Amino acid sequence: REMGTVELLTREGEIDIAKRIEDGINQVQCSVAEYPEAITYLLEQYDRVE
DNA sequence: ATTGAGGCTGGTCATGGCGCTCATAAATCTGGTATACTTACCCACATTGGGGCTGATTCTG
Repeated sequence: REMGTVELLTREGEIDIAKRIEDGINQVQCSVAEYPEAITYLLEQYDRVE
């Protein structure tokens, strides 16, 4: 019953949801790249690798 | 009742198979990713409790 309360998608809905996911991921990526501590941790990890 | 020897009490010198410990290594055990399209399973009794009536005392239009 709980599963059938919802209706399946189509190709257009799948494309729209994928686009929304990509947009959210891009926004999160921009927000986390806008900080310098990310670059600091990247450099520290690269130094540890080297 | 002594002093002359055997049997038996003290320690020598390694000795030798056994057991714990180190290290190698291939077999065994774990985590991980696959892109034509696949969308709702398969007997008979006795007792107590819950729900729908059934009046029967209280109030009503």
